[PDB]
Amino acid sequence: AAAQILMNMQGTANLMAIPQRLIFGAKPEELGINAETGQRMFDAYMARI
Amino acid sequence: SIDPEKLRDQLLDAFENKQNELKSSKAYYDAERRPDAIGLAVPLDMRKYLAHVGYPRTYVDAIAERQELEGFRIPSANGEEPESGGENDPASELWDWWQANNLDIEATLGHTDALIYGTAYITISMPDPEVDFDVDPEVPLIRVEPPTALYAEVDPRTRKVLYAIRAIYGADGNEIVSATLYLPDTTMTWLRAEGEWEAPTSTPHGLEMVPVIPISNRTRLSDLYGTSEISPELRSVTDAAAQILMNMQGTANLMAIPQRLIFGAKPEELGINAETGQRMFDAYMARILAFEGGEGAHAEQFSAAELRNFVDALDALDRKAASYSGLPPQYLSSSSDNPASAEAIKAAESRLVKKVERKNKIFGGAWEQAMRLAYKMVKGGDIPTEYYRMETVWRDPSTPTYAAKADAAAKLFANGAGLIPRERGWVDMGYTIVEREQMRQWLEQDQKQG
Amino acid sequence: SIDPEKLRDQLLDAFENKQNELKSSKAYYDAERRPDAIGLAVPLDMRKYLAHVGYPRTYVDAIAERQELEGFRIPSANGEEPESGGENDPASELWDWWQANNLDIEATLGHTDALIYGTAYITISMPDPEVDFDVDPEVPLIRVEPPTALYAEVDPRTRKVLYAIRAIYGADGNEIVSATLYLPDTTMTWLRAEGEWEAPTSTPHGLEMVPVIPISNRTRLSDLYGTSEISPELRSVTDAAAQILMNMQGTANLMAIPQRLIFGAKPEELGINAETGQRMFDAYMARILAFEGGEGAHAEQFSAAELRNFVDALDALDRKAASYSGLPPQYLSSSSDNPASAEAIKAAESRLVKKVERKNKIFGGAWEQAMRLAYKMVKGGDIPTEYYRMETVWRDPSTPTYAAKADAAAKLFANGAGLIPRERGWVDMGYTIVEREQMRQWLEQDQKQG
Repeated sequence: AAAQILMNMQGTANLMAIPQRLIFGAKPEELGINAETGQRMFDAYMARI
Repeated sequence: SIDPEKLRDQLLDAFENKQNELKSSKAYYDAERRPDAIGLAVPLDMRKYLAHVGYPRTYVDAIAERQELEGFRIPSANGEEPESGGENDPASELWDWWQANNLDIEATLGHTDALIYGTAYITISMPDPEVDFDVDPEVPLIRVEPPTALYAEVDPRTRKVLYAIRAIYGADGNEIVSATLYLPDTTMTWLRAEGEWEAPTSTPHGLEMVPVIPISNRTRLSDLYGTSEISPELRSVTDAAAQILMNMQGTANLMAIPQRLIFGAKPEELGINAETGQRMFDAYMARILAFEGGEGAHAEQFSAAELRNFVDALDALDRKAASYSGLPPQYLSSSSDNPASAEAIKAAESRLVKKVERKNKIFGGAWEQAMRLAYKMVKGGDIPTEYYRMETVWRDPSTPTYAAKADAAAKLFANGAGLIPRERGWVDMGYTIVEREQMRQWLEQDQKQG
Repeated sequence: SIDPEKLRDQLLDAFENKQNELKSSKAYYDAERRPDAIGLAVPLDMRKYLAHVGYPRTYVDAIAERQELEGFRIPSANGEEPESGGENDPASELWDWWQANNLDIEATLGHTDALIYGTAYITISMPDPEVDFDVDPEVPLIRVEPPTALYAEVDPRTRKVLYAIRAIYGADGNEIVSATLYLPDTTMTWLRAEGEWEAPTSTPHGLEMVPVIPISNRTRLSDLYGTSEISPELRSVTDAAAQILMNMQGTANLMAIPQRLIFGAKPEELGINAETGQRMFDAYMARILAFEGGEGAHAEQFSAAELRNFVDALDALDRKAASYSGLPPQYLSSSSDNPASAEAIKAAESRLVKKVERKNKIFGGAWEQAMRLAYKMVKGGDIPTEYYRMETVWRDPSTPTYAAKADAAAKLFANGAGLIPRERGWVDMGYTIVEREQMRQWLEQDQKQG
């Protein structure tokens, strides 16, 4: 029983212990997604609005 | 009979495949990049920032650190005297060879090799003054070899070694620079190896017995080769804790800060330079930003991640790692409380001290078996039967509590009138075999006075 | 046999190759800038503000400062001097040379470099009155040298040094000013290596051994050459802490305060100067700003980032650095549970104290051999066999607790009617071998007066 709880808890930290961030209404083309890859590079540093 | 040049190659291939198991245990005691430790949430360009964890090293140290040998006890000869002391007793003879070889250094290393890898090898050999020019030439050379250098076939029936090989590498390419075979009645060494072999430098010996004795970390009958002490439970808790550190560190680099956003604003109204996609916000405190209404615009932020939502999981894995190892709770920093009193200390390490008292017996068996062999080497004849009954004497592996030992022992002895003979009090105080053999003189030098 | 001019060039190449490794572990104890320490969330200019973390400095200091040698034991051929007579005995003979060379100063540093880089060397010489001064001409000149200035190759089979080179740089000139090559048959030195490379001064010596011996931090028999005490395990947490600390230090400049916004009127209607994009909000404390507020205007703010999200992660990493190093929990400031009891101190010290006793043994094994070489060099004959049985005596690394030992010792001795001889009372009370042999004189003065 404790083996199962430990394994779920460990897996949760790999997948689910982090908030997941969504944007609605935004057209992928207006956000400038590179359409053959599906990504664009968010430069993350400090307070960039 | 068996071909010794066949045995050379056959055992060398047996050893060289065996080393691959040992690398999987080395990789916990010193922190290599284990593949299972990588925290999966960290993005691929940050996966190089490895988190390392000290549980396996801490556990192997805390056991092998407490162990120390005081001396050898051989039971009394004809008429059964209390000790044969001062008259070159077999206890002081075996302890002389132990001192003269610095085995008080080489054993405390070699026991860690026996814990990490599950085995270590005691080689017993005649001095060769024409080859090693800085040892006492009267004393048998006893030296400890790690399982990354010596290998032995053990007979599963009698548990004697059948034969054993030793090999070593002399170059950065790790080509063998020499190899040595130990056989029931001889040893052979090839002075160069792995192609271009030299002639076998040879030596017969008087024994029926192969001159290598294995220390092995046994924990059951069967299991006879012994095991790493870094058990599968502690391995899995080490790897699980490493993963959670990587995801927690990679969280701090990405999500400890709330990501600020604006919706409904045309970037060209905000004055974004279209080439860079950027505008230089003026950053100083208490600036108020002004915006035009745009679409009917508004601001919003993604939250930070709560970093402590990993920390209140690591605070579980420390308590697991404590319970699966039996360290005192404070060694893995798993308590706000700490031992206030002598009895709280004696209770808190009650697991670890018995783990160590168990290891003292299991390695004691190998050190007796080594010294009985060293006697047959140097004294040449068959062994006198009291040696089959010898015992290693180890330190008390607990933390010393001298004030609570002293006002107990003094109260038992009560100036000779009390419950114990004088020199039982000396061994309750933990004075070693040598310390007690010395105090007979100082006591006599005080007994001259009045 | 071997070309000495060749061997000098060859060993300078081998010596420089070692510095490429040592530059990586130096950088943790000196806390130079490291690639892994930079806080990734901090912008490309603010990455100048490094955040050096002191765990390696702390952990090596807290070992190297506990260590102290206090004498030598040489178990005599049995007689009226079992260990000493008080003058003209082997124990005094070595302690004279230890004092005359100030090795109490030098070897305290030598252990530090040996823990940082993983090894350091003892070089033993006769003094030359044509070259060296302020040393007693009849004692052997003993120096300890770090691996940043000396390299020694080991025969892997015998585990003894084959040859070694001391390489001295011209300080800021970044060039070798002199080099000295030690052989089993001789030393040899090329007194200048800047401008023209000068001819060698040889000096023969009577030993079979080469006159250098390594101190090594060898934790385990498989570590055939010494290894740094600043383990990969502790390096990872040192660098991980620096990232968290630097991400906090960036956040405390940009993000610790809310950012205020207004979404209503156009800049010209807000009275903003159109050229500069600013107005002087005359913000003395009580004043109310008023706005015409067209098209359903509103004001709002992005939150401050909660800096305690990073503090929770620094507290977690401090609990880890305590657990890996085995320092007392107070030395990391990791928890406030100050051990306010005589026995609770022994508990909190227990793992650091015991670790230091193992470093004392492993370095004591080298300091024995340095004195065996020094005696063999000075007296010329092969050494009396009791020097192969020598033992270094080290000061107890536990914090004094003088009053707890004091009551205990007096309770045991009981004005001479007690359990132990007076002399053992002094040993357990922790006075050094020099204090013991000095204190005997005052006891004779007191008894002679009555």
